[PDB]
Amino acid sequence: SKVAMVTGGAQGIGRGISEKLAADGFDIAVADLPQQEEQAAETIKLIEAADQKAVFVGLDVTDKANFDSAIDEAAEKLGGFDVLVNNAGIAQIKPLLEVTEEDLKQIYSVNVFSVFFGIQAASRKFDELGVKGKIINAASIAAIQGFPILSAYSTTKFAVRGLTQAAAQELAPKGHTVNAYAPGIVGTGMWEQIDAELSKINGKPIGENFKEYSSSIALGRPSVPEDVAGLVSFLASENSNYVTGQVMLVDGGMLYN
Amino acid sequence: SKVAMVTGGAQGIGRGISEKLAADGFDIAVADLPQQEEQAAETIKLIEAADQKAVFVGLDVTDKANFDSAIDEAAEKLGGFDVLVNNAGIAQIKPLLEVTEEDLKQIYSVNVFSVFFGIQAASRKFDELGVKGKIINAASIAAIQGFPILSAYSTTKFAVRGLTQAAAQELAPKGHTVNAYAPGIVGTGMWEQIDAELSKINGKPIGENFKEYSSSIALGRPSVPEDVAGLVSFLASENSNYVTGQVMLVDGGMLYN
Amino acid sequence: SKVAMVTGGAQGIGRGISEKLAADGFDIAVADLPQQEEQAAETIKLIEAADQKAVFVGLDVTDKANFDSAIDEAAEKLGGFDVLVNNAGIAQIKPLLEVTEEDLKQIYSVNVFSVFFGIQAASRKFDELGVKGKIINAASIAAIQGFPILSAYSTTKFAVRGLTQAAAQELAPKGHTVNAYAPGIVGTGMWEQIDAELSKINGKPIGENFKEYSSSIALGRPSVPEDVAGLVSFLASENSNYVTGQVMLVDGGMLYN
Amino acid sequence: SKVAMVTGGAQGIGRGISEKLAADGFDIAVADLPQQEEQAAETIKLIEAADQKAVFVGLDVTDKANFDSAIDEAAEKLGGFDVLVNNAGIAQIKPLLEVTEEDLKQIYSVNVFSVFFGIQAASRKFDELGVKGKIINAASIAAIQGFPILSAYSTTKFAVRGLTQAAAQELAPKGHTVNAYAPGIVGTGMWEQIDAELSKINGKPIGENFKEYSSSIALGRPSVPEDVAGLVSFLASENSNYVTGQVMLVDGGMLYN
Ligand SMILES: NC(=O)c1ccc[n+]([C@@H]2O[C@H](COP(=O)([O-])OP(=O)(O)OC[C@H]3O[C@@H](n4cnc5c(N)ncnc54)[C@H](O)[C@@H]3O)[C@@H](O)[C@H]2O)c1
Ligand SMILES: NC(=O)c1ccc[n+]([C@@H]2O[C@H](COP(=O)([O-])OP(=O)(O)OC[C@H]3O[C@@H](n4cnc5c(N)ncnc54)[C@H](O)[C@@H]3O)[C@@H](O)[C@H]2O)c1
Ligand SMILES: NC(=O)c1ccc[n+]([C@@H]2O[C@H](COP(=O)([O-])OP(=O)(O)OC[C@H]3O[C@@H](n4cnc5c(N)ncnc54)[C@H](O)[C@@H]3O)[C@@H](O)[C@H]2O)c1
Ligand SMILES: NC(=O)c1ccc[n+]([C@@H]2O[C@H](COP(=O)([O-])OP(=O)(O)OC[C@H]3O[C@@H](n4cnc5c(N)ncnc54)[C@H](O)[C@@H]3O)[C@@H](O)[C@H]2O)c1
Ligand SMILES: [Mg+2]
Ligand SMILES: [Mg+2]
Repeated sequence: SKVAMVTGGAQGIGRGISEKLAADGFDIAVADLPQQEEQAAETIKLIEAADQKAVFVGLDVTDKANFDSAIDEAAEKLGGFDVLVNNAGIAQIKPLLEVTEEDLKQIYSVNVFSVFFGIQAASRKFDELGVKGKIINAASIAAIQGFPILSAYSTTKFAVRGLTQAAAQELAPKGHTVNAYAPGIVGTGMWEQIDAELSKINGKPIGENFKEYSSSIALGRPSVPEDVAGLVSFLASENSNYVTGQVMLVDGGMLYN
Repeated sequence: SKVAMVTGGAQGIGRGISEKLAADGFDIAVADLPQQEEQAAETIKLIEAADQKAVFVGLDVTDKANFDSAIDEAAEKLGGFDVLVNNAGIAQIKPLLEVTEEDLKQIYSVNVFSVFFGIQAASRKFDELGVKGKIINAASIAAIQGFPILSAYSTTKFAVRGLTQAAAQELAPKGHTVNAYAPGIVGTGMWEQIDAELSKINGKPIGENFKEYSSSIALGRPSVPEDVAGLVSFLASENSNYVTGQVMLVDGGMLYN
Repeated sequence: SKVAMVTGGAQGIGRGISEKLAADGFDIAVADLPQQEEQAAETIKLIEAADQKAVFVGLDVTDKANFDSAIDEAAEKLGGFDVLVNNAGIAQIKPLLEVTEEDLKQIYSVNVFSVFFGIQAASRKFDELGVKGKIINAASIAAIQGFPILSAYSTTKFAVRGLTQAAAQELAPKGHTVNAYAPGIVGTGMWEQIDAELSKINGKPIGENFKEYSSSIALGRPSVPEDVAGLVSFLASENSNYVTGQVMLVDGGMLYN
Repeated sequence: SKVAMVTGGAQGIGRGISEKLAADGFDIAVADLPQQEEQAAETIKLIEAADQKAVFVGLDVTDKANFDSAIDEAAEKLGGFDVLVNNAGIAQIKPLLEVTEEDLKQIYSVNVFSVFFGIQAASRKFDELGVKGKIINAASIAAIQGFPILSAYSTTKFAVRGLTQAAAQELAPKGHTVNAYAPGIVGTGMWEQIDAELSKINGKPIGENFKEYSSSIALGRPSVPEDVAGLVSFLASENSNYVTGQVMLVDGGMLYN
């Protein structure tokens, strides 16, 4: 089977992607923080229910060395490495005038620097194994339009968008492709947090902010990991071999770029 | 089963899309100009070889009435109608200052008005059958960045881009999605034509223009109908359900949007 | 004195642009439909009040020959021709499924073919006069994001967007630049018509659709011609000499591209 | 007289902007590294030659505390504060696979974090003075399309693009606007550096990389500070009052977005 690593695969969009890629015939390397291993258990169970090989790989994407060994371990255990999905990331909700250098340093490390490290490690591995790989990064609608109150987060996603473009161009001659998926409003822990932090600011009751930000989706429904998985499935398959440097929206109809 | 109509399916990108969707398990209605029914023989041959039902449908996409009946016929012959691919289209190569009103009327009818007609007929057929359909339009890199000497063509593709966004939002409540594919340099009959005409204009030898316009492709190789077929496969599949109003580039890396 | 022709200058944005460019030192050729001369009386008044020459020129931008004669007349009566603002245009409001071929031919003629003709005529005159000119087209937020119910209109603006790009690249070697302005919701006769047609569709009282569509403008206020004139002033000035092929948003904060 | 602070105004585009704004009627605060004071003496001369007041303010934009005191000092010395131009920035030239965390921390601090700091300090001063202000950020064509070998730098500019959008929406209620200028290839000390570094990488002789990258400019020639100052002049004037959250390209025709 082909091998793909999904960072942040312990839960949310990461888990959904892992389950889907497994159904597509990929053996999966579920990479996420070491403390998230128990949480990853379910993700692992889903991969194995799809009749594929799964292994958890402890990783803090903010650390290059850890990312390099994380990918070596994954390739070793699964006997290959063909796709890297840089899904791991965090969100920050805070008025622009309140953002601190501390906030910035932290979110750029987890959301941007990590992608540089994952791209570099994926590249080394691909070449080492003598194969053409696929790198898939998690952008967002916030990478296409900056969102108020989520300025720090938005800027890191824009950075990911720009990185996807530059990296795809530098790795293209080697035959590797780099694309990104941009989901809309996905009811995961990230939004329970966003909605919770928004509530503390505007006073709207819990869950209410989620509904308002969701009221604009053309298809009239908030998203679930499966929706995002569908696009990532394409980005990992052979059908996307001629697509590179793009950031594709899977937002049910929110932005049209 | 699932039924899809591919206009301009008698050759080039249209044929490849028909063959791809056939492999995906779609019964195909190859819609093209009556004059191309013979040229379309091979296409129907490629479809039946993938063990799917294929029927030719005489259609001049510029004629609304013909498009309405064309879809009625396809839905009656194949027993259903789930996907429409507005692929039929033409190219014009001419310096801006030389473009005539007749050039404009001609190209806008085939490249733009036709997509409106197709979108309307498809939407009505989806509703009659009680199906949530997928409409896929043929955009192009020229729909993202206007190209000199191909201004008329570029403008129609930009129109398709805008139409794709507008139609997606308008048809979302019925559950229908509208997306587009934007290929780069695809070595089909259309580019033989483009290279030939550009040759007469700038004087460069035959084939040289084709190479010239291809020297920017990150992946380092021009495109074939198969490359585009890959994206359309995703757009016609269930994996793209939460994607709408988007114009996705399959250009090997030329524009990044 | 520097000379600028403003098509559709009898009222709305065209009138605002005329008055502004006059204030900037331009003599203005107010080009509009013959029956609009009386209406243009105010535009001309506003222009002459800035110690500048103003002349009404009968022009139906949908006719190539008339555009040529109009620019010739403007150049001869004002003694030069430095800037052409392709502002004339119309709006159509109608569900996508109701859009007829007649509607399409009409709106594309007025909003798109007209711009080709305008660009061609302006380019000729510039060269004839041995000067480098500025062509400024009227785009719209609808050229950046298609709007439902105004699908035909949106597609024409996207076409204008593409035309601006293609033309800028094609005319650059001659030193001419082609840019466009993209206003948001401006209270003119065009929005009176849009609001009125929307009202017929959703039953909202007159003025409410305008208010609703304007409720999300970041700067918290609908637009007036003067706002747009601000950008066009830049685009007609020496300050924009190194800007070309761009579609610039002056929408108070609606779309960000 | 109105007051504007131009960071990195000791030379290059910053100097060009300071001179232009001075010419438009603004008193200028030239903010740059203390070591650049002597260098800035040239900028100060160009400003005073316009019969406008000028002062140098020692500022390392990466230091938030320093940025707050610099704006205080600026507003106090010039008796006002209406415009802030976040122009200070650096470039890095290095293959993606070689980018280090040290490079990233470095370039993001100077190119992105500083902008957050400037916006915050500007906003606070604007409100303190009870005025509506304009914030203008230095983006780049690299903020619109990521460039190979300039990945780190590109990603920072994309972040600035996102920041400009998010800040615009967040500060709009107060009446402040935030926009950005995106220069193309400007022959300043920065490109001297980029060319020199590119030279060591691809072996091309000195100066050839500058020409190579410039070859594609529609208007046929590289840019000078004044080309950029033209757009900034618009961005600092009342003509841009209804424009916000935009990143406008002044690249002579390289990217069209
Ligand atoms: N939820 C949404 O609506 C939405 C919209 C757009 C984009 N995204 C993006 O999709 C991705 C997944 O988001 P989600 O909703 O599933 O989030 P989530 O919080 O549910 O899951 C994120 C996972 O990332 C892991 N992680 C965090 N920091 C890490 C680090 N330093 N090293 C390794 N693993 C780390 C977490 O342990 C967690 O399992 C993110 O990049 C997010 O920005 C989400
Ligand atoms: N070839 C490329 O490099 C390229 C790049 C981008 C986009 N496209 C788009 O993809 C589509 C297919 O292009 P292609 O290369 O396969 O072209 P092609 O010339 O090989 O095929 C075009 C098909 O369109 C049919 N057709 C033309 N006018 C028609 C009409 N009025 N009614 C019905 N059928 C009609 C023709 O019979 C023909 O089979 C077009 O819309 C084109 O704009 C092509
Ligand atoms: N009103 C808005 O909110 C808005 C937003 C974006 C873009 N625009 C664009 O700005 C431009 C001006 O719009 P407006 O609000 O001032 O409209 P308007 O209806 O107030 O003015 C349009 C002018 O165009 C002239 N005109 C129409 N058809 C013509 C033809 N065939 N030949 C010559 N002149 C013709 C009319 O006589 C009229 O004076 C249009 O291109 C429009 O699409 C308007
Ligand atoms: N040169 C180009 O072609 C080009 C194209 C697009 C965008 N830009 C952008 O325009 C801006 C100006 O570039 P340039 O060509 O004038 O560069 P430059 O090197 O000529 O000038 C940059 C100035 O920034 C100052 N500076 C650097 N770090 C600083 C810090 N931490 N604190 C305070 N001041 C600091 C320097 O002292 C210097 O005077 C940058 O943001 C750059 O990214 C340049
Ligand atoms: Mg697929
Ligand atoms: Mg100006």
